[PDB]
Amino acid sequence: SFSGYLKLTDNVYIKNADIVEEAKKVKPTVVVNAANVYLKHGGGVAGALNKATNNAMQVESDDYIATNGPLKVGGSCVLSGHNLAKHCLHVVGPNVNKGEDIQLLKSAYENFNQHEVLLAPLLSAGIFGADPIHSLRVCVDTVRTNVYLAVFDKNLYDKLVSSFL
Ligand SMILES: C[C@@H]1[C@@H](NC(=O)/C(=N/OC(C)(C)C(=O)O)c2csc(N)n2)C(=O)N1S(=O)(=O)O
Repeated sequence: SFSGYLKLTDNVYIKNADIVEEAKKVKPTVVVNAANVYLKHGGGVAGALNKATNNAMQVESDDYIATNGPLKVGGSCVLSGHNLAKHCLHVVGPNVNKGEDIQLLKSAYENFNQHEVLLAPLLSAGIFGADPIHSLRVCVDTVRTNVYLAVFDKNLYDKLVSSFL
């Protein structure tokens, strides 16, 4: 299903791509959302994935929170993938701009290990305020299942690749 990815390790793949467009095209078993603990999908990856579901992800998420309460930072829940995927794994990476502990990034990535294959963004990057080069390192040192990383920004993609150890 997936095409055009650079192989970084035995199990981590990366591509310069819009995760929304990739989800729509591939319809993978699991797409990862870069969520917050309230599953309020306002901006960033979450805002874009939600908009691609015509707000159906937000409606489902509102029901989830009403029933179960908020996630923990570093935690996850599995919901519908709607039109993008079979399932959406909503994962909460720490938001450095809210002062959340960057050490929880490894816990966040550990959620990915419950799924054999996933399409995902770099956790805690973008508006979550962490260094994406750090995030990718934590990814490669934590995830053991097959992860296809979609990086929207071409300059960031190039830097992630060119700096990868
Ligand atoms: C240059 C990238 C920029 N990334 C983005 O803004 C990028 N958003 O998010 C992430 C998740 C990082 C991505 O590119 O996958 C995006 C989505 S739609 C658009 N026009 N740009 C960001 O703060 N950096 S930095 O290299 O980590 O400074």
